[PDB]
Amino acid sequence: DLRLHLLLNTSVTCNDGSPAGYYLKESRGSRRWLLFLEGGWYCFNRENCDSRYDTMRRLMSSRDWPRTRTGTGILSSQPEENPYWWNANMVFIPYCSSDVWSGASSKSEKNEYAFMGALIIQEVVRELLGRGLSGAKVLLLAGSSAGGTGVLLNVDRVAEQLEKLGYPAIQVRGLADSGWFLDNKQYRHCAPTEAIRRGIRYWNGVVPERCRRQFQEGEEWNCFFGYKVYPTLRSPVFVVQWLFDEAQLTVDNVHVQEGLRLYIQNLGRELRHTLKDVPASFAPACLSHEIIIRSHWTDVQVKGTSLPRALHCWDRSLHPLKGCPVHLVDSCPWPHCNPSCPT
Ligand SMILES: O=C(/C=C/C=C/c1ccc2c(c1)OCO2)N1CCCCC1
Ligand SMILES: *[C@@H]1O[C@H](CO)[C@@H](O)[C@H](O)[C@H]1NC(C)=O
Repeated sequence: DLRLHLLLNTSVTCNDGSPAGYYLKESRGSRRWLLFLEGGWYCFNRENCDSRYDTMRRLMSSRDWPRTRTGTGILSSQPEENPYWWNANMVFIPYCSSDVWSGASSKSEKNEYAFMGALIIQEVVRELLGRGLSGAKVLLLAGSSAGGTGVLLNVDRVAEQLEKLGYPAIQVRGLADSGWFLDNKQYRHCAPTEAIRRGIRYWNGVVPERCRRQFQEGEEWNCFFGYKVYPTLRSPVFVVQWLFDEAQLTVDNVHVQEGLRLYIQNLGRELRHTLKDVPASFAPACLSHEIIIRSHWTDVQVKGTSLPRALHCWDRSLHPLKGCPVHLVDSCPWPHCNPSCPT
């Protein structure tokens, strides 16, 4: 089990002003650290954040969090369930800021809610340095769904923070799961581009510096889209993305005749195209919302290679490799054309 620690700097808060936190299981002797960002959509104005507070309060507040959680999938400490990093130090960071991990704004007389996702990540890293992270060789910042987009937004800032604090030997890397979205046309027609544009203003959202300098003021929403922000990043990032992701289809208003068949096939081709120049990637031809912290994450294969194997080959590459591939993108054009897709 992973044990809850609420942040000692109680000014770094969840949406409602309660302290943010992290769950930790230490592994003495290991110099690998895995920090995982939870997902769960977002909210972008007073009215829709008020609704989220009524029926999704654990995503806005720490008041009801449990004292422990069980690590599963890539967060499991059992080699049978996690062939990749079962002996690592494990950290689960709850998503309680509703801002795709981008915010830097406190609750005040002008702000009903605090949006502090970017500061939560920084404060967790700072407090872990005194709990063993100072001795790390690799820090892998991972995350699923909104947490996967959060990895893309924050991995280079973690690297810069550790350099400025005097720890240049820790190698910072990212693993973005299910957070690589397209700003495409909907099948029928608040779209993500508009909702994110409003969210950035409401959250005081921040984006990576090189991407910000390309797109400039008013256009920072572009940096929330993986294919646009990825080429600006300096840290190594492994991208996991279903070709027919259910959250992508939801925002596209897809819930089969010729028009819809062509729409779905074109979506898969577009996603494949955006990954052509991403050297470390795993993209199966499945319709799914399943994520890498699920217990059976080992079961899916692309071209005969599982995700835990691909991640191990990635580790070796950062020391091509015979029989140890890292670029695994399906080419078949319809969901479940890969027989290993989740049931
Ligand atoms: O958190 C999510 C999905 C969140 C999607 C977040 C998101 C959607 C569109 C975007 C974006 C981020 O930036 C670029 O455009 N879940 C979906 C399925 C599993 C439950 C959680
Ligand atoms: C607490 O966090 C806030 C926001 O990141 C920061 O301004 C302040 O310096 C922090 N204080 C300490 C003692 O870490």
